[PDB]
Amino acid sequence: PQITLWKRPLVTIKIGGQLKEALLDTGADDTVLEEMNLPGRWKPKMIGGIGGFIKVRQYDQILIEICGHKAIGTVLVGPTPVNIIGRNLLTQIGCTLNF
Amino acid sequence: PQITLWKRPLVTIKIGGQLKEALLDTGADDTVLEEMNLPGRWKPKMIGGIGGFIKVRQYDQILIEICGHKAIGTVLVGPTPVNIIGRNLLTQIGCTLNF
Ligand SMILES: CCC(CC)CN(C[C@@H](O)[C@H](Cc1ccccc1)NC(=O)O[C@H]1CO[C@H]2OCC[C@H]21)S(=O)(=O)c1ccc([C@H](O)CO)cc1
Repeated sequence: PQITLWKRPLVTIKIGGQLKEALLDTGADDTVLEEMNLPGRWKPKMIGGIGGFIKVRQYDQILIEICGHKAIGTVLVGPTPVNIIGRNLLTQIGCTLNF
Repeated sequence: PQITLWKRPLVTIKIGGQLKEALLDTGADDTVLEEMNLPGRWKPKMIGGIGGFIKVRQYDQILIEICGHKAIGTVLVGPTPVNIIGRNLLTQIGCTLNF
């Protein structure tokens, strides 16, 4: 589909057997999701934006479904105010900017 | 143009007569640029990111050219980690997400 940007580009995603709302964010290299208790091993990481840094947990090879498009990649879990779908997964679903 | 997301969507912008590089950021409501000198008056404003809130200078009705497309809107100036073009201007240049 085509998503205009009058409002936030929020879409439903499926991760860890759960449905969630997340931004399609071309400004994020990686995917950052709100706190959730995923199984498996992880690595600590700190990520910075406006206001400073937050501590997150890096999970690798996580399966996410975005608007029925399947993708698998790194997911960072931490106290983010919004679920953020970054470029590492946007490319996998064939997402582009156009103007 | 059509922009793939295997690299950061960085573009050249023209603001206040000066060229700069900025990131097309669909996850940003607003446009925020690093500290710079801009003509005209401004108002103190607050904006929040992934790591908290910062103080910015709000310039309204500013001429800004993005990858050859002209826009006139609000530009926030403050300690953002990188220059970001937000939806308030992406809409003006007719930018959409497509997959
Ligand atoms: C300048 C920050 C960007 C460029 C460095 C990167 N950011 C993504 C932007 O899209 C954020 C997304 C966001 C939306 C709402 C609340 C919190 C975050 N938008 C945003 O700050 O917009 C400003 C302005 O407009 C206003 O509307 C929204 C809030 C206000 S990030 O989240 O901080 C992030 C950092 C590092 C990674 C690495 O890849 C991981 O390793 C991945 C993501």
